[PDB]
Order: sequence, then structure tokens, then C-alpha cells
Amino acid sequence: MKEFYLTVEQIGDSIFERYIDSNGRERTREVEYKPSLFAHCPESQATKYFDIYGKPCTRKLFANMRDASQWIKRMEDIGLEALGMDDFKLAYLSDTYNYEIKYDHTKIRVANFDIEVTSPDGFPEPSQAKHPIDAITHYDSIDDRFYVFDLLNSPYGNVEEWSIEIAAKLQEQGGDEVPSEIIDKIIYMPFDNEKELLMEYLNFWQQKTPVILTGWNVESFAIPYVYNRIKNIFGESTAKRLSPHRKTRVKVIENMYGSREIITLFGISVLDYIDLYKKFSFTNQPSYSLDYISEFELNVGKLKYDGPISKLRESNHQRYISYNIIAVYRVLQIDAKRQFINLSLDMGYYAKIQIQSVFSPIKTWDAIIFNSLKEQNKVIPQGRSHPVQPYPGAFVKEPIPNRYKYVMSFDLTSLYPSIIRQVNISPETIAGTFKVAPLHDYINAVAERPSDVYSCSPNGMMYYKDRDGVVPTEITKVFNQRKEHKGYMLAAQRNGEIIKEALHNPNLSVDEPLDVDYRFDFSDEIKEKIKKLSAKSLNEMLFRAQRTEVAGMTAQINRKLLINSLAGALGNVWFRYYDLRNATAITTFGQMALQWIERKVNEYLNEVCGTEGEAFVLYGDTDSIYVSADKIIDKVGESKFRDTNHWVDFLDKFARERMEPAIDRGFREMCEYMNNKQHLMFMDREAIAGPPLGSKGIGGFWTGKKRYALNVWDMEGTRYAEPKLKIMGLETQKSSTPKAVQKALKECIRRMLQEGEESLQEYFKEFEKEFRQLNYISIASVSSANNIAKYDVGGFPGPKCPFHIRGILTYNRAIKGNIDAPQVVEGEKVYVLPLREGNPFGDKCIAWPSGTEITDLIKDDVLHWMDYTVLLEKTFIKPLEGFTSAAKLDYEKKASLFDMF
DNA sequence: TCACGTAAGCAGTCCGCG
DNA sequence: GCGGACTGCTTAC
Ligand SMILES: Nc1nc2c(ncn2[C@H]2C[C@H](O)[C@@H](COP(=O)(O)OP(=O)(O)OP(=O)(O)O)O2)c(=O)[nH]1
Ligand SMILES: [Ca+2]
Ligand SMILES: [Ca+2]
Ligand SMILES: [Ca+2]
Ligand SMILES: [Ca+2]
Ligand SMILES: [Ca+2]
Ligand SMILES: [Ca+2]
Ligand SMILES: [Ca+2]
Repeated sequence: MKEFYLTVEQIGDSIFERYIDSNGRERTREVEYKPSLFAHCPESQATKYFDIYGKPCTRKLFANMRDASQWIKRMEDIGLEALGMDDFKLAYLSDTYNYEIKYDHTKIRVANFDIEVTSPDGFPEPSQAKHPIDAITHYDSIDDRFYVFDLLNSPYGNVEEWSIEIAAKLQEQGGDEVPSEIIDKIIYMPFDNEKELLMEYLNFWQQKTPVILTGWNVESFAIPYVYNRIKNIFGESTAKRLSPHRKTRVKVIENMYGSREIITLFGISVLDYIDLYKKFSFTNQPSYSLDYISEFELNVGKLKYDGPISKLRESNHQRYISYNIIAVYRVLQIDAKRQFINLSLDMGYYAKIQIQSVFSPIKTWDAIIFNSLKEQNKVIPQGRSHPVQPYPGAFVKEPIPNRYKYVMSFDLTSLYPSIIRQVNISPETIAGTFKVAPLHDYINAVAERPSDVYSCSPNGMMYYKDRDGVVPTEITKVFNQRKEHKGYMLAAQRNGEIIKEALHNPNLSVDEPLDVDYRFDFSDEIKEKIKKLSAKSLNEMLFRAQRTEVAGMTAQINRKLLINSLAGALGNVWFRYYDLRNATAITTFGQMALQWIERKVNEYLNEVCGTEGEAFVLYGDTDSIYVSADKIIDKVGESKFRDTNHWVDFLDKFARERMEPAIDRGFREMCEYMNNKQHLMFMDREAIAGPPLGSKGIGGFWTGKKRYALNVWDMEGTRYAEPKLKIMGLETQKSSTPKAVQKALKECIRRMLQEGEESLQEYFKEFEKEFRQLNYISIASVSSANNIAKYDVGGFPGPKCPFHIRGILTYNRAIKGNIDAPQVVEGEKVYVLPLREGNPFGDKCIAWPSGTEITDLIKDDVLHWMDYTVLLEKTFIKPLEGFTSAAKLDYEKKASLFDMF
């Protein structure tokens, strides 16, 4: 096999590299890498190196990396550009791996670990590490084993050994229900004392040194705690054995509000699963506890125990250890579904970066572009200082708030990357500028044609047409990868709907799920067999189809994220290729494209309907248009359709055969107008929406920009077994909205769109009558909690104190004195409840850490003083009033002449 | 919330609005 | 009471 790196570090004048050799073995080497950098030279001098603008450069080879860094400094002192890759480990990887990397994940040691620390006096601070580490579970991907290190003797209690037999038993047997599939994979090691435990862990770590290190909050808790605890017991040198090169650095992580400290282990790539989840999952959660996320992702029950966690080891050590083991497994289960480790490895090896750099698209793109240019003997420019400047973004149409019965939407494929490719936008393709007219003039095609030579954006920029820029070239590669995975995702989605259909008529038989590849549309033969399957087999196939869809979604949406982040990176001052001319060229072109096609669609439809000035496009945001299809349906007549599917088919055919060709012609004209390099504005039908045939449902409504709901029957070629609510921006979609309220508002919307006013009124009446029975957590609002200290004036709210911060200050006074009570963490999320006038907390609201039950010291009083009326008005009635008034209907029955008889 | 971008909605504070 | 200036937080794209 071809070799591939695992980790790379610069330490002084050496590169330290862990890699897999040509025989599949893990090796380590120290290399005295001599980097090269570049300077401009006279034209009359013979060279093969040129900068991206075509100016000749001389290569300077340095005795060592420090000499290269000091040369960069002197060049600044002189006032001359120092060209080339200044991150020497990226240059090393580029030199050492000058081919497309084919990696074997089975040779990469991926470690997933979790620790337990008993602490009576509050949260055990990693920087202090003053309490014993009393449990470690460490899963190794190569061994496929859970290594359990269990402390039996502590100043906080002496305990008996954990029993794997009781661990395996049902909770109804007094057991812990550790999943049977991992029982045989547990390697249990009890310890007489903490020093023994930690020494053995370090020996273990040395034998099985993680390459990728993950877990849940490992970077903020587990790693710095273990490091600092070993440091406290044994000294720094022993703690540094956590690094395969015995080098660590305290790293200060700074944000807008403050700073925290992590430990950097040289020679290890830490990918904390919480951070992977936050970047790559496209969720915003009310809580990021492992229990909360595990329930959301896997539908597993909350890990139940009695009393505080600080007393769990002493009261029930058996459960204590089992739950530590289960916590490690939960992360593995989440990754088996979401596949973020696979994604990170794919992206990291593609770009030739340290794997942990996948969090940074700026770093990722710097490496991709550097490697690409190096292939042509081209030389990258020096990164420069830039002041942060605002620049314009997308266009969003102001909709007329209303119900909209029949709606068909259309959307541009991968817009910003398609603009980059169409226009040929890149640092080195800038050809000059032209005199700009108002955007309106380009939109309406009355402005003078910008150029007869170059490819243009309506921000005034011109680009070369003779050759693709490096940015278009490299963005195209990742776009094409994304396209493949999106195809797999959509096929799995369509396949899932087939199974859902068949589930309406399951067979009474014993059988097995079919062995199929869900990434490809089911054949006729598979379809025939599916129709003969039991509900058990069908449900298993559905689960598998949905897992395939999720895997496809991870792969496609995050490649979309990477390419969109290149468009954004052009507007970030730390990007080597930062250029507001280019960032704005993209966004302004987008504004034109959307409003151009709005005009074209309105013109086309006014023509076919024989009208004038009628607004068929009701809304658009960035790259999408929403078209009123009422007049199209009315042209054949609702009574002419056999069922809902019949008019959906009709609108599908109309979009495909009439509208898409009209849209295409309109965009080809725009391409010619801007003289672009390549026509890539591909706008396809997205959603077909409307009420069920024969119903009183309203189909859809808009309340304003970025706030709408549609009853969708078909989305991007997926014909749903049951209609799907597409709700954007409304309170149902916000993590700040109480869980039970999201649910109730969603049902109000469902009834509005599918059933009509009377159904809505019936439901509202019931919710208002019963909502006081709902669990307090389900009706609590949620908010991030920043700058608590800023608004804290002697325990009370200062001027302009936000409502949720007021709640936290209330909480802090009510728990004051208690070291044991859960503390609200700065920057984390809280639940928030309003309190009735005259309550013992002395304020109008209270907040506590999200994902948790409020402490038993104040729970009874919170429940008693909860202001249900205010809660209902703010979270439910106010938003529903917004929905219904927009839709022109009433959530409460109006008085009529029929009342009373 | 260390880690690409802008547009834009709503909650809530403060205070005006005769 | 609403709304404007503002902070804060959260979505859509
Ligand atoms: N910089 C940046 N721009 C974004 C992001 N999300 C959306 N945009 C901009 C660029 C997109 O091309 C454009 C339209 O977004 P869409 O959600 O419709 O996705 P896009 O067209 O890229 O992909 P698609 O092929 O429709 O699935 O909006 C983002 O996360 N970062
Ligand atoms: Ca724990
Ligand atoms: Ca799009
Ligand atoms: Ca599409
Ligand atoms: Ca059947
Ligand atoms: Ca879109
Ligand atoms: Ca098309
Ligand atoms: Ca203070």
C-alpha cells in the first residue's frame, strides 16, 4: 500500500510525524525538514517558479525552519513580500505526500474515552484537578475493546468490584442493561489505588497511542483533567507522556466574552465529539449534555440514577461504572449514525492538513489551494493584515403576508459556488473593473453590457475568460463530490417512501429484510418483494434506509458547507485570499440572479395566462423563488382532478416541461449579458405545495421574510407517502421555544394547512384548557446565557439586564451558600420560566441549566409559583396570533347570526 | 461560543409619545 | 400600548 500520515507536528527545527508505512505499520519519525520560501526576482532571471499573477520568483532554501521564520520577519522589516507556505508542516505534508492520499481507516487508532471524578464541593475544575479520577473507560477502534479502569479505594469511599454479570442484566432484574453487543468487548481492570490506576493507564496509552482522540467534552474536561491530575500526583514529565512526542502546551481559547484553557497534546489529533456535532450536525439543541443528544439522535432512554452524581459512586458503584461504559458507547453509536469521524478523515486527507484542522475552512482551503498551485510550480502570496469591513449579502423579497393555497418553489443548485465557477472568480483572474449602473438596471436588462471581453459581476468586477482560476478549479472538485453524495441521500429518501407506502399493507408472515443498497433507487424486483414483506422486516428496512439517508446527508451537506465557506472565506480577513471585491462579486451577482429570474418568471406566466403586471412570484430568498400556482390549477379546475396526487403530478409536469425551460432561457440570457465564462445557473423545481384535495386546508402561509409554512407533497423528486410540513423560521423551528409549545404550534399549523379554520379552533381550545398539566421542562423557554457578570450588580440585575440573565441572577440568589447546587455556566444554555407576582424568589423569572431538572432545593417552589398564564401568552398565543392574522383566519370562533337559536 | 459570510426575524429594556 | 434605538439571541440562506 501507499503510505499516509497520521499526525504531523513542528517542534523547533524538527517535523515529528506519525504515519502508516508501506507495509501497514504505524511508525514515527523526526525529520530535519528544510523549508523553502520565495521572493520576487527580475524578469531577466531564469526560473520555473511564478506567483499566481505570473511574476517570477526565486526559491530560497533554508538551513532549518527557524531560519525561514526569521527571514519572514526581516522581509517585513524591509517591506517586501515573503511568498510561500509559512505553515511548514503543510509544506512537509505536500512534499512527503505528493499524490492523492488513499487512507485505510482500519489502521488509524481512534480512541473514545470518558472519565469519572467524584466531587462533593462542586464541579471538579480541570485546572485544579484536586479530586481523584475514579473511573476511566477508553474504547480503542483497532482492538474494538472497552478498557475499563476502576478505582476501588478513594478518600470518597471504598467499593466492591464492578460485576459484568449484573451489568448485562435488565434494569428490571436490578441490572444496568449494558448492551449485549458490547458485553464481550469489555476489558475490566480494578485498582487498589489511584497512582496504580494512572500509571497503568499511561502504560496502556503508550502501547495504544490514540491518533484521533474523541469523546464528549474531552477537550474542555477529560483531557485537561487527566493531564492536570497526573501532573499534580507525579509531576509534569509524567503528564507529558500523554503526548507521543512528550510535548504539550497550555492553549488559551479566546472569545468575545472571556477565555478558557485547553491542553494541546502534540502528536495527537483531538476531535471532541461535541464540537464535531456542533459544526457538522446542522441542529441547534436546547442542551448539549450527552444524555440529551443521545435521546435526540438514538431514541435511547435517559441513564437513570438516584441522588446526586457526587454520591453515585458511594451509593451504587455498580451503576457508576456501567454508566461510564455506556457513555463511551453512546458516542460510538452517534458516530455510527452521523459519521462525523469519517467526514473529518475524508476532508483532512483530501486537503493534506492536520485532521483537527477540519474545524477551520480557512485552514482547509489554504491547504487545498496551496497543494493545487504547487503542482503547477506556482507560488502562493503572503498573508496580509486587513481591517474588518462589512459588505452586502443576499436579496430577500418582502412577501405580502397571506395564505397561499397552491405553491411551487424553484431553487438554484449550489448558488455561490456556481457563481464562482460561472463568473470565474479567483484572486488571479481579476481583469479589471467597469463602470457600474444601479443593480435595478442590470436586473431589468437596461444597463449597458459591462464587457465584450471579460466575465462580469454587477458589482463592477471583470474576470479573465481564457483559463479557470484556482478557486473555480478547486471548488468544482468538491462540488462534484458533493453531487455524488446528494444523489445517494435522495435515493435513500425515495426508497424510504416506498417502504412507508408498503407499510400500509404488511404481510402476516415470518421473513427477513432484503439485502439492498439503499443509495440506489429500488428496482422493480425489489419493489415487488417489498410488497410481500412483514411489518417487522419493512420497519427494519425503513430504519436502514433512514440511516443511509443520514450518512448521505452528512457527506453532502458538509461538502456543501466547505464550498459555501470558500465564498465566505473571501470575506474573512484571516484568509490568505481575502478580497472584498471577490466576496462582493459573488453576493451582488446572486442578488441580480434572483431578481432577474423573478422578472423572467413573472413575464413568462403573465404571457401563458394572458394577463399583465400580475405578481406570480410571491417570495424569494437568496437563490429561491416561490410561485403562486392557483391560476394554473384553476385553468383545468379543481373538480377535474381525481385526487391530490393527480394535481401534484400535473404541477410537476408543468414545472418540468414549461417553467424550467423558460427559467433556463432566462438564465442563458443573463449569462450572455454578463459575458460569463460558463452558464451554471441551474434552477430546478423544489417543492410542490397545497391543501389535500377536497379539504378546507389553506395549503400555506407567509407572515414575513424568512417566516412561512407550506404543506408539501413532493420535494426535489421525493413523492411523500404522507404530506410533509415545510416550516421555516416560525417558532416551531426555534430552540428557544418550549418543546411542548413547538409541538402544539406545529399541530396548529398542520390543522391550518391541511384541515382549515374549524379544526384549528377545536385544537386551540383544547391546548389552552389542558396546558397547565404539561411538565415544567416541556414548557420552559431556552436561551444561551452570555455576559452574566456584566449584568450582575450585587446579585441583582443591572441596567438593561436581559430577561434570561435576570432569571439566572434569581437562581443564583436562591441557591447561594450551596456548593453542591448545579451552577449556571457562562456561555451555556438555560431553561427559563416566568414567576407570578409575590413569589419568594423576589423576581419575575428564574433560569437553570438546560437539559436538567431544577435542583430539589427550589423545585417545589418553582412549580408552585410558575406563571402559566404569562408562559401561554408569550410562547403560544402571541406566535399563533401572528400565524393566523397573516393567514386571515381566527383561532377563536367569531360570533354569528346562528348564535343563538 | 476557536474554527466562512450576510439578512433578518422576535423578545425584551428603556423611554418617548402631549 | 406601540414603536424606535438598542442588545441579545436565533434562524434562513
Ligand atoms: N457563506 C455561507 N453562505 C451560505 C451558507 N448557507 C447558504 N449560503 C448562501 C450560499 C448558498 O449557495 C446560497 C443558497 O443556499 P442554499 O441553502 O439554497 O444551498 P445551495 O444553493 O448552496 O445548495 P443546494 O444545491 O441548493 O442544496 O446561500 C453558509 O453556511 N455560509
Ligand atoms: Ca459521567
Ligand atoms: Ca440552492
Ligand atoms: Ca436541487
Ligand atoms: Ca404487503
Ligand atoms: Ca434555497
Ligand atoms: Ca433543470
Ligand atoms: Ca458585576
